[PDB]
Amino acid sequence: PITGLVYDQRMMLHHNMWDSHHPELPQRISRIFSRHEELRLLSRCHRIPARLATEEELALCHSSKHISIIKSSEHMKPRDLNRLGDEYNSIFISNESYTCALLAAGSCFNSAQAILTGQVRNAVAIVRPPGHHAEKDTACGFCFFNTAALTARYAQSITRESLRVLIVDWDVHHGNGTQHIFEEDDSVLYISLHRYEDGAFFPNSEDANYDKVGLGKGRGYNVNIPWNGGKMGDPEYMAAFHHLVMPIAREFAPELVLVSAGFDAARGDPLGGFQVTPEGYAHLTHQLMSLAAGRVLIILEGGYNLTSISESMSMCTSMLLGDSPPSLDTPLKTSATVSINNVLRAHAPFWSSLR
Ligand SMILES: O=C(NO)c1ccc(CN(Cc2cccnc2)S(=O)(=O)c2cc(F)c(F)c(F)c2F)cc1
Ligand SMILES: [K+]
Ligand SMILES: [K+]
Ligand SMILES: [K+]
Ligand SMILES: [Zn+2]
Repeated sequence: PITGLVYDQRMMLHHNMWDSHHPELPQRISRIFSRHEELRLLSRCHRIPARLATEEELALCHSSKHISIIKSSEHMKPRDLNRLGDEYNSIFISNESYTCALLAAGSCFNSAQAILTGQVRNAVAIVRPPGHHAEKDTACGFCFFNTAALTARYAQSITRESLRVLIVDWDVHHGNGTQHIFEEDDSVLYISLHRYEDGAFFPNSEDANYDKVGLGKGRGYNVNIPWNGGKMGDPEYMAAFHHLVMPIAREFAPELVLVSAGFDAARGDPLGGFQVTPEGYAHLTHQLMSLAAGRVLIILEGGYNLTSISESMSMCTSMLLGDSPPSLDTPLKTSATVSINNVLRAHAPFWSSLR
């Protein structure tokens, strides 16, 4: 039983020309990689090569205009990179950004292919820039192309069009691009846990509330678990997994699980304000490994405390490799119970496991 790992230092080339201390740092991925070496997890994994996504693959989720504009940034002068970046919500661009975005997606395509051909049981993708804020038509929030959404469509393209893909997004932010891309789709179940604060937390949209359940044939296939008024941590994420994430996922019966694995809900993150521990992330991984015959791909999204994300993602890989889950600790916060109950009332009509 093999675990795959994809990492390519070329993804470090994407950088902020004017602010070498911008939190979406090149060393985010090299630090996670280094911690895998230190814990001697790297030699336990099979290395899956990176590759470039093709423009035809990008078109599975993105418009030709959006592809064309990001592609043109490779040849832009600094003044134009600044002006283009400023046209988006929270985006910086360098001449290498397009290439790195292509490498992040292609890395995940190769990992999903390795899983779906039975070459590996599961895999981890240490990639940047992130993806889940990227929309069909636009970049957003450090994301150029929606790597997890593209990977789900790539998976369907090499298997069957209706392959059931579950995307669990535990990044502290709502994946607005992933929700929108699949909102009318019953073949891709999107479940997000996120800090919400009644729409005030980035990305600042009420699209992230629990009452957005999907559209058309996708009604019931979009599950938003929004947190309000609390520094959430392990007890709250475990409760959400017990009452919502796992009963829904088991009923959906996915054939592949992608994790939009941002680590900005971790203790110590400068932006998320939450306190999920590396042991917490290990237990979330271990639970998801019970789905889809173990076919799980963990895709790095956000997370900006270099030490926290390195320890947190390494613990997820340890679980993928079959290691025993570590001990967990602290009472559950009642505001989390309020959120969980709101999602139960919104989704029990669609999911008999919640009744
Ligand atoms: O992908 C992400 N996470 O993983 C992610 C995506 C976007 C950002 C951008 N931020 C907003 C933010 C703030 C608080 C909590 N969350 C996110 S920002 O950096 O703070 C920022 C603040 C500004 F006031 C501003 F003008 C910016 F241009 C800007 F970028 C962060 C992370
Ligand atoms: K999320
Ligand atoms: K929406
Ligand atoms: K959906
Ligand atoms: Zn995030």
